[PDB]
Amino acid sequence: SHMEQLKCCSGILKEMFAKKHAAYAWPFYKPVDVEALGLHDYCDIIKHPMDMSTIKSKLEAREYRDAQEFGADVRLMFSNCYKYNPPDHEVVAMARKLQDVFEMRFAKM
Ligand SMILES: Cc1[nH]c(-c2ccccc2Oc2ccc(Cl)cc2)cc1C(N)=O
Repeated sequence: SHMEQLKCCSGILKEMFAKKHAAYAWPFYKPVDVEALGLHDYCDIIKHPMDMSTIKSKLEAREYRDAQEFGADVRLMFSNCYKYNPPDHEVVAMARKLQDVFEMRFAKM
């Protein structure tokens, strides 16, 4: 059931926002501030920005037809990070730790 699936997606996102993962999830909580120093080229490289607060808003406004569409936005958020940053960047390591949480929960739902 798509409705039951989306309740599980809300549960996965709630865990990603939890204190347990806060040490590595915090760069992903809100949209990237493209006006901050070092991010002048962010909009040139990243055509579709995505963050956990936008995904939470999209869940609340019923913008995902199913778990697949929610999953696509969570993976878009990680892919933006892997695309934009150097592979040795600390933020890329954080994205990987959060993606481990997401992929495990998303697979077992
Ligand atoms: C997804 C993302 N969030 C941020 C970000 C968000 C809020 C406050 C600061 C931020 O800057 C940081 C830079 C280096 C580290 Cl280690 C962590 C975060 C940057 C990026 C990215 N460069 O991709």
